[PDB]
Amino acid sequence: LASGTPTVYYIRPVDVASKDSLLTSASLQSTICLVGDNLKSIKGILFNDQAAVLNTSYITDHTLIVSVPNEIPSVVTDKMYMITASNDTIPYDFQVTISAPSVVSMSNEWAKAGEEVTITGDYFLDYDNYPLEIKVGKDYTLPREAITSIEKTKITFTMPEDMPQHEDIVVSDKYGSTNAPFQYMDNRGMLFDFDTPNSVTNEVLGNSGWHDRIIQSDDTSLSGNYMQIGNTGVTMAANGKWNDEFSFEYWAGNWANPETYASHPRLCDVADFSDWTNKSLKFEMLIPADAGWGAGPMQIIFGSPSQISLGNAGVVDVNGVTLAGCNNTWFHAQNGWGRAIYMPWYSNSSASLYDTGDKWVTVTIPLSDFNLEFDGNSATKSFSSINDFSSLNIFLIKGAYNDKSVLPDGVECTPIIKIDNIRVVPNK
Ligand SMILES: [Mg+2]
Repeated sequence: LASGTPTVYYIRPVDVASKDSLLTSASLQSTICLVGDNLKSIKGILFNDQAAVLNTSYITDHTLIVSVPNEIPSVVTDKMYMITASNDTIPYDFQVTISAPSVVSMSNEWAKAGEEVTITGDYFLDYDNYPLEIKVGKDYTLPREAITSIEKTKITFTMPEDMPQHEDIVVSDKYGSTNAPFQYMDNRGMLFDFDTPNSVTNEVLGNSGWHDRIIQSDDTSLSGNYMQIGNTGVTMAANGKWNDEFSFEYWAGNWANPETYASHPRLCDVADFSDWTNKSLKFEMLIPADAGWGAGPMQIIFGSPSQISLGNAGVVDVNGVTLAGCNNTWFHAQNGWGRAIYMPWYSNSSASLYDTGDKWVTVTIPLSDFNLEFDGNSATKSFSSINDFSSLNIFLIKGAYNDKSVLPDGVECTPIIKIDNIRVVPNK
């Protein structure tokens, strides 16, 4: 309608109670107001390469109100292009604020040199004028040649031989830097690597209960010894029936009276479980392709010395706790006790054989998700103290309280689950 070249003196927000009186940037879908003259000479507006929608009814010759498009720009120039009726382009420098990268998981936090590693998250956006980078520590930057592909949710790279271990990992791009919730060869909050003696009793923790599991190392090892649940040809029923062949048990204590925990210490003394709601249980896991896991949910149960211990019942420890002794009722006592139940073989109301292609993958289970009970219903008693992380059970079983079960059946299988590097780590 109007004539002349549009100008913009400044950009202000559109709502009344705004903190800002002027904007040099704006998020997606943000409604902004241009303050210039001859603004009705504007026929189109593009933010970067994204065209905006102009409502003629709210465009005076001194104010134009437009909302930033929702789509992420593919080529970012930090300019808003105003197009006149004659298709002339008038650029006004203006940045479209995009969320910083979010880092959630790494495929194998213990990946060896040469292995294909994928980092899963969101807002991994790579541009020519501003490349995304992975920085480990303070002096190392991941070479771009190691990176094979970058998608919005996944970054894929080939692990160099010399990436710094046990250091912070930062994913940075044009829109900011964010620390990864993991480290390379992460050993923080280390509980069972089955190789290194623990810091308190100078013992390499392993079996400490009734049903001892395989702990060995061979050509399939990720790092030294691993712990194995199941074996070749050992059948797991589709209904997840009780079978101690799929139970790993570490019970604190070693038949001492009084129980000093001089042997088999409490897990809460081996690693720090304070502020557990902001922490997660992590471990690396291998399931052979020929030994898929398709039935029997994995119940990971932490317990206090009041519930379970390696010894006789009635013994008191150096903490005044009356030990429960050896038992297998504490994790199914119908008392609302919370435990995590991991079941990747159950995907969208249907059960299938889950394996991991004979590779080691890192599994993250936040301690806040230990809120189920043996039957699968929501747990009524949460964690109350760090003392509740003294013993650990890993049991592949579908529980059924009072002949009723909420967890689902699977398919009959012969699963082999190799586990190493059981640790507890901060969520961030
Ligand atoms: Mg190991």
